[PDB]
Amino acid sequence: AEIYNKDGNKVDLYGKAVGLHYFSKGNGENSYGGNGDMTYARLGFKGETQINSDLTGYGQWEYNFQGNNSEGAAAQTGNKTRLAFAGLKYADVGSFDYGRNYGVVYDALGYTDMLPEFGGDTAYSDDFFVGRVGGVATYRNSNFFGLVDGLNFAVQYLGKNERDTARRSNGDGVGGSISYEYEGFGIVGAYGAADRTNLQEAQPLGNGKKAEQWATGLKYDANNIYLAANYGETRNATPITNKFTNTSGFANKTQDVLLVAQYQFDFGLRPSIAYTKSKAKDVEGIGDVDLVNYFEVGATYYFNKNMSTYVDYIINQIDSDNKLGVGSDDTVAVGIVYQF
Amino acid sequence: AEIYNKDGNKVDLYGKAVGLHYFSKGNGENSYGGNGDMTYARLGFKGETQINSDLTGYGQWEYNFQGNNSEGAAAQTGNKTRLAFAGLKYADVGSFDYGRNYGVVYDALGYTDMLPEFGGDTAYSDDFFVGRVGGVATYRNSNFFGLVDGLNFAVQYLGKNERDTARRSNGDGVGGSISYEYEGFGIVGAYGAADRTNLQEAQPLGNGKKAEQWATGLKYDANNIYLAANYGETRNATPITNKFTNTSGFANKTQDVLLVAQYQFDFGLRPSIAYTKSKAKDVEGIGDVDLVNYFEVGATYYFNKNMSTYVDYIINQIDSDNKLGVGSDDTVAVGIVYQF
Amino acid sequence: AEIYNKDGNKVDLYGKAVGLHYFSKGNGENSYGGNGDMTYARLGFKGETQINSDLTGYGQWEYNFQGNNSEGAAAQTGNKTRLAFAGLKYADVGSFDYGRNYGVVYDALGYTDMLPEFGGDTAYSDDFFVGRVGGVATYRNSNFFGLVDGLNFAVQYLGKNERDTARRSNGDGVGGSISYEYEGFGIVGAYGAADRTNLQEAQPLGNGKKAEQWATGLKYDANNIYLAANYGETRNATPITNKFTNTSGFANKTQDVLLVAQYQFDFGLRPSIAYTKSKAKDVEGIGDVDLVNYFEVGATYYFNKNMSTYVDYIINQIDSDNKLGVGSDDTVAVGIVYQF
Repeated sequence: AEIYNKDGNKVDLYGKAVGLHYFSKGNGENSYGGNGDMTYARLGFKGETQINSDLTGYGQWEYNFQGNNSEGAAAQTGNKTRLAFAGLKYADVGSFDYGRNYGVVYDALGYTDMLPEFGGDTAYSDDFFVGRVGGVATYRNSNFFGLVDGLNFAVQYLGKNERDTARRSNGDGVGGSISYEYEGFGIVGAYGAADRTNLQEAQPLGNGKKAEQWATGLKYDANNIYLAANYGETRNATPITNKFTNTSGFANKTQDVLLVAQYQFDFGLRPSIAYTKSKAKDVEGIGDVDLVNYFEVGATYYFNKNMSTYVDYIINQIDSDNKLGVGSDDTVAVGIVYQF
Repeated sequence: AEIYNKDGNKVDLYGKAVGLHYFSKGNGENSYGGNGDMTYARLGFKGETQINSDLTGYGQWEYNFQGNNSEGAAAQTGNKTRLAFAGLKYADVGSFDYGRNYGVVYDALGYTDMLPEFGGDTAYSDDFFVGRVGGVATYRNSNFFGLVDGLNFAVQYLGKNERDTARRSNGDGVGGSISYEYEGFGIVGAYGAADRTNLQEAQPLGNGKKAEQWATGLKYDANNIYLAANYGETRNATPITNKFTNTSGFANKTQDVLLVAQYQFDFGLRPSIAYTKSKAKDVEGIGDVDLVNYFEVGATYYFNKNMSTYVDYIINQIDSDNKLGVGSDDTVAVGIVYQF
Repeated sequence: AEIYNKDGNKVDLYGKAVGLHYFSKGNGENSYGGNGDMTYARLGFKGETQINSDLTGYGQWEYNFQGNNSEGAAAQTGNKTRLAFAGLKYADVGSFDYGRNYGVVYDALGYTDMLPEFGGDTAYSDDFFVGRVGGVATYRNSNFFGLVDGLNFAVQYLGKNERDTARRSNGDGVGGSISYEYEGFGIVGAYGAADRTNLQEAQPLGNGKKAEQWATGLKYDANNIYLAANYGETRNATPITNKFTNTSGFANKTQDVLLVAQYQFDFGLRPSIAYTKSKAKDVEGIGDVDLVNYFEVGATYYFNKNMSTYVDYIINQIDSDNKLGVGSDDTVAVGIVYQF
């Protein structure tokens, strides 16, 4: 909600209180989504000042407050900053911004990252360029310097983040994305590569000195319809865990596919059919094993811009003997959303 | 403070900076309230959109930021989300909401939960239905479908929350409250029962498979006067610790009583006299022992809606040989409040 | 940004998204500032209600959200409340406020605490009176009861805070500051002393029962120029660590000096030259050793009140054999700031 707009500066204060519960069977970790209460809230600000007609500055911070902890010592679990960055936008030369933000390959992966609750499975956090990272400098240009409507690109520089954990670290890397949109059609390509930190290299799973990820995207988004497809591959980047052994590291390679079809009824309903498969190849010891494999069916009802409800059902195709331990049970999720 | 109100949506952004200090003697844990600096702040949002004349959506999130930690590693201590839920309200059919919220038995207990700083001792957090819980679905109806002015009720479904700690877990349970108000008189009844988790059952104190709590309330709240009385009992639900032994668990039974009398002078002052006793019966090993027992005297001066000050004095009646280790010293608390 | 102003109450909701990166060499801890991504955000509220023409109430809370953590388990690192207090201001009698706030000696030290990114090195957090503390009651008077324009003073009472850590605890202490300003000239004196807690006394470095700190300040701040000098000394208060041995405690004495010169071009640029030295004397085992010693050069460009950029360069004078392990490398820091 735009709570401030004066003298060139305009501030948007935003957030949401999401009452959400997941249903599975088990103890719920042969399931996809797990099980039980998963309520949470979000708070953020989006600022934008007009330094002059050509020049704009902006900043953004967004936090996540879990809503299913007790008020004891574990109160904070799951709490974190998703985004925190500032930057400048100059006439048609481009925008530049620095901070904790979405990696460039997410430029592609975001196409199919639209289910009511699940989806976007290959867009992991703190994972080189596919999801939200820390320390990235991102240059983005639109319509090629104002000369070609609809043709955009970006380059992104990723700084080393030697973290406690091999799962959330990264060496320096570079990535870029090119994308073209026209009359409801959108096509994208993204690619980044990086150095892996020493601790990454010590993990029993995956061998290599460099982290690569790329992804392609195609989409039709007009006339209330939304059809979208992503296809991408990664070398030494996706984190995997062998639950039997408890070993962990990165998949040597992954081939990933995501398809999404949605329709927006004018009375509020948005049915969604989606399909996702991601499989790791040449896993030291295991061979070819699926990480993610499912059909998804779901609906969002929008009462208005502020209120909505949804159900998201994962028909999990992962099978039961999965040699990494990936759980095979469906999960259903029901949520009620207030946002401003 | 209502910072946003446009197009059917209205947002209230609220909070308080409470400078507060408690005085006891000791080392301050033969005391009631403990001792020293206890400053804190609160931040929350309350949203409400009008989907149409009969239908309303709403959400709420409220957080607690301790103000007496250092800026080292213990900085976060005491930090948590009190509330986080969203829901819908439909004409006279009722409201429904899901999330982290007040349990139904608090519907009664809130009557006497009005001291300047202390009080509400039996309304514990994460304790089945008496204080704020996680995972509750709550249906509330007012004036019996619009047919009986002043007669209200609610049912509440509580989902299992298998937490790390027996103190903050719960199995599934159900509760309800009925209440009638008329010309300043208010009467209430509340009751919930639940399954106890396995870990609850492993604790050395208390034996049983089910958690019950009920409470009754009576109140006169008109003409600047506030008189209120609560009486309730609980079976296997109230958490107790044996400080000598260090054992812990739930009281087999408790009988609880709370009385409150306050008066609101028109120039700002609100004297408060209150009395509270809560006693656990049949404690494995101990027998009948008081948990809470005191007189309270105190005053709030309201400079206006935004500013106020208060003193709260607990004349602790707990005696010195208390066989559970419950501390017996008075505590005095002085606070200065800014809220918006 | 003033988001609320009605009926005597006015609320300011404020914050900043700071994209910031430090450059050093090493592994970056022979450096001054360390090295890598150091992005963060800040959020706070400042409230003020008018109880009547003479009487005002106010409160403030400000938090710090790190922006360089991953979204794993270390997500919260560096997160804390800087300020949290409430108070009253009465006509010319004075203001009084209680809570987590700046200690009185910071009244002086703030003169030179103006570099773009570094500086204010002797203003430590949770360190008796020089930086932000918890539990202080502060009385401040301006223009001596309205009788002497420009002559101000304050007294401050500091309560014992027995914390886990000797570094962040304190016994009770008292401090005051007197200060005079006139036509761009400002002069200040501040002094506080305190008892040290038992755990403080157990540390291998520093011997004594009392913590003292004082500081003096001189400043010219008019006509776009800013020249400022601080000189202060402390007995048993400044925390020091012997990195070779890993011992830790407080410097027996320190003599501290800080000088700052800045100029504000009307087109936005603010060059800064600064110099800082702080040295501990009579260190059990070491003798006289510098803690802080450097030249600093830097610039801030202000696009407007909301946006700005800066570079801050520390020409570290600490030498390489420093007998406490204090690192000797320069650090450069580049930041981009959005604030509202």
